[PDB]
Amino acid sequence: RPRFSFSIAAREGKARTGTIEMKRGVIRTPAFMPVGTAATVKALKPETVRATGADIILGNTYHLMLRPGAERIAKLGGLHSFMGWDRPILTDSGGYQVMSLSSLTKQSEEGVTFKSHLDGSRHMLSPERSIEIQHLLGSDIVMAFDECTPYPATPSRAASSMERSMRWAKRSRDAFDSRKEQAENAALFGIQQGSVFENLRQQSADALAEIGFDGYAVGGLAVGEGQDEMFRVLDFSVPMLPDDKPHYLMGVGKPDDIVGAVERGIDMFDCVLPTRSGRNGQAFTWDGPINIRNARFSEDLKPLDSECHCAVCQKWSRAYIHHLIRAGEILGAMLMTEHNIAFYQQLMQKIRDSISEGRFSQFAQDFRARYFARNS
RNA sequence: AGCACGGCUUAAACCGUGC
Ligand SMILES: [Zn+2]
Repeated sequence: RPRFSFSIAAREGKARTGTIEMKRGVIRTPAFMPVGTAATVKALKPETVRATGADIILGNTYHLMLRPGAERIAKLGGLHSFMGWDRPILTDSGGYQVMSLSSLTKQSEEGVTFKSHLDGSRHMLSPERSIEIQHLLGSDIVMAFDECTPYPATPSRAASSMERSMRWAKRSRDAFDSRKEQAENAALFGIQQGSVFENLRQQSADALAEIGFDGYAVGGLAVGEGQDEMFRVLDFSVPMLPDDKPHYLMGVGKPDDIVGAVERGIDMFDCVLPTRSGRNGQAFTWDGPINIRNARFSEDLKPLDSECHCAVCQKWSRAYIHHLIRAGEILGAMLMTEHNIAFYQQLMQKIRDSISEGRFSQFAQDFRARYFARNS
């Protein structure tokens, strides 16, 4: 019933576990949100995604805009209906495509005009349009339109991009409030930029706080500066942001990264790793990452992870999946990904449990320990 | 093709190293 209602229920240091209440469902936090870029979480049926424990999936604007197209999905009944996921969905503004598809992109002030990475055509993605697109889709959590600042970057672009991104953060807000159908049902998040310079991360925070958002996300990180630098930034960045609103670290997601970011104060995560690595052949277990393609697993009858409760681990051997993935079989990508996502969820679960038991810091250290041991 | 590995923080059921 409530549009957006963040409510922290426990804390331990800069970390905290809570719940986000939206019209489409409840979101347990800290939470990990699987990435279903083009209206699908690679190799997984919506129900399976839910089966693993995800309360919310993330969809991308840039891609959806091009295919199957904003207006078309809308004409079909909204993304949710289109793909078969009735729980909340968070759509990215496409600010990531501005820095990864930068190749075929031309920046300005009105927005970012780029060429279809497959079609070749031309599209002008503006703060206005991005928010319109996200409205058409029917996304529950709308992300402002930003520009993920590449790394490394001189204090020049570091500020240009940032400042321009804020100007855009305002245009989004306005756009988001222009339609009451969207302002009454969805939520809006703002993205903090400024690379690794704090005096800049400060400005961005303030600019964002002035405008007013339902949730604040730290972006521009995990863009290749190593865990070290990132944590170093999160150390002063997350604190600049409004404490009574959720904090969302975009793109980050690697067991140890997530665990650390939580200690730093993050509430939400979204990342390609689990779903991409599944497809490729890498599985995430309590004993570190393992590449199921290795010769060793050829006759290994144990499951990907003996602690995992996932449906895969309850029924298939390493050797079976070894065989499949290695042979190009699709069932492999299905089992791998289902495992990895279920895993990230179980991880998010355990973190939450610990935070509301005041034993998270203990959890974290026990985690890295066994995680880096790799006695699997 | 294949074998032994490695990376991935959606232009990746993909790429890269060695034989
Ligand atoms: Zn599993």
